[PDB]
Order: sequence, then C-alpha cells, then structure tokens
Amino acid sequence: SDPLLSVLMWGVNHSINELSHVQIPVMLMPDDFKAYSKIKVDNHLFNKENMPSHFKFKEYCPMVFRNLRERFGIDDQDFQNSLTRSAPLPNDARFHTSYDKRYIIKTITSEDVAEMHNILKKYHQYIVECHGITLLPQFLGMYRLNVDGVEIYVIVTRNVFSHRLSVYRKYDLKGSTVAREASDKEKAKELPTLKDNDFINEGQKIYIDDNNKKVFLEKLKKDVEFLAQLKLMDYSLLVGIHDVERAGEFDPNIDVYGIKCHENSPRKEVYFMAIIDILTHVNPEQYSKRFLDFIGHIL
Amino acid sequence: SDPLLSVLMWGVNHSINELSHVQIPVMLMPDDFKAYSKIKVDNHLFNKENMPSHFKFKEYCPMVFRNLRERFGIDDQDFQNSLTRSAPLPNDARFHTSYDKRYIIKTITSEDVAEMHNILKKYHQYIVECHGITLLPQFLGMYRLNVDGVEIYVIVTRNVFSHRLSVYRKYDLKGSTVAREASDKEKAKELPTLKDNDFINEGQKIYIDDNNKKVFLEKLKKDVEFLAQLKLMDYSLLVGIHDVERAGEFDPNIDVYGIKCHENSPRKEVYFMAIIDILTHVNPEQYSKRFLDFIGHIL
Ligand SMILES: CC[C@@H]1C(=O)N(C)c2cnc(Nc3ccc(C(=O)NC4CCN(C)CC4)cc3OC)nc2N1C1CCCC1
Ligand SMILES: CC[C@@H]1C(=O)N(C)c2cnc(Nc3ccc(C(=O)NC4CCN(C)CC4)cc3OC)nc2N1C1CCCC1
Repeated sequence: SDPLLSVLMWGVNHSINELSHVQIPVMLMPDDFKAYSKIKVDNHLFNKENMPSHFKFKEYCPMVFRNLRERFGIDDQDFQNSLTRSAPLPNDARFHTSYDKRYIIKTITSEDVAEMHNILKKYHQYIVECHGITLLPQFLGMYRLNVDGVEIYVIVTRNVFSHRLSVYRKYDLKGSTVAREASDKEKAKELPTLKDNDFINEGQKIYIDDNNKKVFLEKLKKDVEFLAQLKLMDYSLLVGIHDVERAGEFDPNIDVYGIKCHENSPRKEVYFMAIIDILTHVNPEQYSKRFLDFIGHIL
Repeated sequence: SDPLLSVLMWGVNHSINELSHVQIPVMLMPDDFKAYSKIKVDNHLFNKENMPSHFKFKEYCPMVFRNLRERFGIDDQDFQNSLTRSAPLPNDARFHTSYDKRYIIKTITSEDVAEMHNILKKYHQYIVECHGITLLPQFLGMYRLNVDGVEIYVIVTRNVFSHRLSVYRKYDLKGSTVAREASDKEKAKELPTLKDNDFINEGQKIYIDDNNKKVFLEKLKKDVEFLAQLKLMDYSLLVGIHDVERAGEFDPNIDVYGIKCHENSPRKEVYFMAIIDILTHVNPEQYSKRFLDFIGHIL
C-alpha cells in the first residue's frame, strides 16, 4: 500500500456511502457547482496498519459528479466497487487504472482543478444536450488528498480502452504542423505511444464502414467546437487497436468507445477512439480546424 | 432530527465501519488506552437535508470498547444497527435509549470523561477477571460530538431493564444515612423513581430463591469492593420490577440483569437489578459497606 492511494479508496468509499443517503433530484442548482465536502481524520495510536494517521480528503461538487456518473450510465455502487474492492494499479505524468480496468485515475495540478471548476457547468450542459453521447473525456469525480505534508489532486475518468480486450497499438493524434514523431525509448515498452507521423508513415488505415465513420466525425465536430469555444487546446485523439487474431466481441455498454471493423477488413480489428487531455488553456480556434482536417483525412 | 443525535448515529456508524477492517487481536496494548480517532467534516453547499454542515466526532479508545463489547457478548453489527437503523428516543441529566431499547446513551461532563480515562484500564482488567459477569455498568463506547459551537460528551451502556418486558416499578437504592425519600412530581409520571425509604416503607419484598440471592450478593460484594478501591461513590442499585399479570419469559442473553421470582411468589415477577451512576469521585470506604449492609437486608 502507498498511503495516497489508500486515502483515495477510503475517500471514494466514504463519499459514495454519503451520497447513497442523499435524495437525488433530476436537476442541479447553481450552488451544486460551488459545493464540496471535506473530511479531516486524525488517529492517535490507532489503525496504523491500514490508514495513515493524519489525512484530509476533499470531494469537489459531489452532486455534479453524481449526476454525471448516472448520465454516463455508471451506477454508484459499481463505481464504488471498481475503485475499492482492490487497489488501483500504477504505470509510473503518471496514472492509475482501476483493478477492473474500467476507470483511469490521473494526478492533476491545482491549476487544472481551477480550470475544471471553470468549465464544469458548461461541460455538464453539453452532456445534457448530447444525451451523454460524446467523444470528450467522461469526468466522474475530482478530489484533493492530503497525507501529512503531501497534497495531491486527482480526477477520475472512464477508460477509452476496453476492460477485457487488450490493445496492441496506440496512437495519440493532434494533427499539428510542428513535426510529431515518437521516440525510441517508448518503442521498447509492451505498448508504445505512436504519434501523428508514425500514422501518416507506417501506412495505418482504419477500416470502419461509411456509416460508423459518418457518426464519429459528426460527434467529433460538435465536441471539438465545444472545446474550441471554451478556449481549450492541446487535446489529442487517443486511438487504440485490438487484433482479434492475437488474443473479439465487446460490450458497447461498457466499452463505449469501441467500433467494429467493416466486413472487408484485412484483419479482425476493434478500434477505440476518443478525445483525451483537454485541460490546458497557434491559438485554440484554428487548432480545432487543424485537428478536424487531420482526422477527416486519416480515417 | 436534532443535529447532535444525527452526528452520534453518523459517528457510531463510521466508527464501527472502520473497525470492521481492523485486525482484532486477543490482547490490548497499553497504548490502546491512550488512543482515539477524530473526524472533522465540512460541507459547503452540500447535504443540508440530513447532516449539519460543520461537525466533529471523536471516539475514545476505540480498541478498548471494541474489546469490551465482545466481552459483554455484543456483536459490532448488532450494536451498529441498534444505534443507526432508527433514531434514539429522548427522556427530557437527560438520556436517550436506542430505538430497540437495548442501549442507553447519556451525556456526561468532560470531568466524567477524564475519570473514565482514569479507570478504564483497571475496569477492563476487572471485566477480564470476572469473565464479563458483573453488576457494574457495561461501558460500550465513549464519544465527543461538536456541532458548530456546542460540544458534548456521551457514553453508551447496556440497558439494565428489558428490551421487551415493561417495568411498572423502579427503585434507586444507596442505603445512606441522609434521609432518602422521593418527591411527588416524580410520582405523577408513567414510571416514577422511588428511593430508599419508599422501599423500607411501602413494604417491598424481592421474591428470589436463596440460590439466586447468594450469587447476586457475591457479585455485588466483588463489584462494590472494586468501586470502593477506585475511590468511587454515590452509585445506586437500580431495581426494576416487571409484573407478568399486567402486560413473561425473557432472554437471559439479552436481558442479562433479569432474575425470575421463586415459585412461591405472590405475583409472577421478573426483577432487573444492577449498579448505575459510578463516575463521581462520608467517604468511599464506608459508603461501600453502608451500601452492602442495606442491600443484604432488603433482599
Ligand atoms: C484523464 C487522462 C486521459 C484522458 O483524458 N482519458 C479520458 C483517458 C481515458 N482512458 C485512458 N486509457 C489509457 C490510455 C493510455 C494507456 C497506456 O498508455 N497504457 C500503457 C499500457 C502498457 N504499460 C503498462 C504502459 C502504459 C492506457 C490506458 O488505459 C488502459 N487514458 C486516458 N487519458 C490518458 C492517460 C493519462 C494521459 C492520457
Ligand atoms: C449510564 C446511566 C445509568 C447507568 O449507569 N446504566 C448502566 C443504566 C442502564 N440502564 C438504564 N435504564 C433505564 C434507567 C431508568 C429509566 C427510567 O427512569 N425510565 C423512565 C420511563 C418512563 N418515562 C419515559 C420516563 C423515564 C429507563 C431506563 O431504560 C429503559 N439506566 C442506566 N442509567 C440510568 C439512566 C441515566 C441515569 C441512571
């Protein structure tokens, strides 16, 4: 056990238990976007084996994230279990993934937390309008952890990749002018992280039918315009391919970002694509177009 | 809902959930008697309907009371349910009783808390030696509650009376020289609180067989010597009678203080007797003898 993780599991557990008692209305009030719950814990000569002795836990806008979870088809108990039944696994910007591979837990700066607060209402409204059908990150919770001296902020999102089906290739696409190539140290890992020019060079094709491709690009258009209108940029399209003839039917209700290949595909492939890395604030305007140009071409 | 109660239920719930994860050894260490766990909670614009916005909860020596509960045959989950499933009921020195009538919850002074800390180790050792078979109060938990401005201390004990069988008469016996009579305002309540001279005047007899009477007085002797040796005094014998031919078999494993009447008793009676009010610190020495003289006579 690493203390900051134990506090997170402890905290998510506590937070979801509290909410289970709250009466949940259909609507959020404007105050729900300014809300939080803090808990400070001090154990003197008690419970040394599991928890640290002195820790704080803060949940931002618990009602908003409760409402978002349900809008994204996530039940609070399942969300609880996925984060609590067993520890989240590391990858060390480092991230953790829930033991069941459903959720990602990433450390963010206080600046990112400030930007999240800044866009949360508009983000929530967007999710309402598109009925939760989007390629944007699905934000599920946001927390502050303190363990004697160290303060960190985390956000929780839905995993873009599958919780069963492995992924043998991964891309990260921005469609920028500034030459985007991968480095060689990455290449030597179980799954590297290829970039723009690796794609427009290793002759990578995505075999999805002309309907699936139409829906996707329509979504992508709306999402990216929303991102641009908030003056956000430097986001990527995360692309991940699962070869069936290596490890292939999936659950579209769990692996919500999956798209099957069309019938004429050279190999049985499942694609996982969504937008990631949205919280940084040449400009945002053309970045969106430049992003849309690129993806329209490569797909 | 009265806020201080909600905090207590909340707090007992939280505390028992924490312990459920702790590995419980057979032995307590000396540090366990100096231990505690504090939790401070701040909700900003959140959860107004159930909890107060700002409260603190402190549990003293959680390991000791965990150990005592089990020694008194109380399971932590049942204890939890009894205090949490529905609110405790008032009687307003005021007290509350769990909704299932199993437990008493009384407010105490910081001075009482200090005295409890002072005697807890010796008290625990006494419970070990008598294998939990005693007429002393069964202390099950001790807490501090804060709700914005107001700080209170509570202790939890097992109810001397039954959780089913009603009680139509109640005495409170010290066996003092100083004339002990009841007042008339008490008499007009559903169950008054009669005192020494009400007993040695209304010709009250306790019809228990000569064996039951032998065991009881032996216990009483040991208990009271223990109390005296801690320089404690001003405790009473709480006596409560249940007439079967008004409202009578009981569970000796729940109503642990009950004694059936012998076969020749004029009416079918069940007696509930135990020591109460021990935490005040002419002297303690003879008070014990004086107490023992009286009870030997009246029983
Ligand atoms: C909130 C961060 C952001 C985001 O916005 N969302 C929505 C997101 C959703 N899902 C994922 N999923 C994964 C993305 C990359 C990897 C990956 O690179 N895995 C390798 C596997 C082999 N080896 C152990 C080394 C690492 C694994 C993922 O989950 C299995 N990542 C997301 N990211 C990324 C993660 C942190 C920065 C970008
Ligand atoms: C920790 C306080 C102390 C103690 O040490 N123990 C062990 C204790 C264990 N059990 C009890 N039980 C009851 C004792 C008295 C009464 C009683 O007087 N009830 C009336 C009933 C009708 N009406 C609503 C008005 C009040 C009810 C009890 O439980 C049903 N009391 C105890 N007391 C006493 C309680 C506070 C001071 C003395």
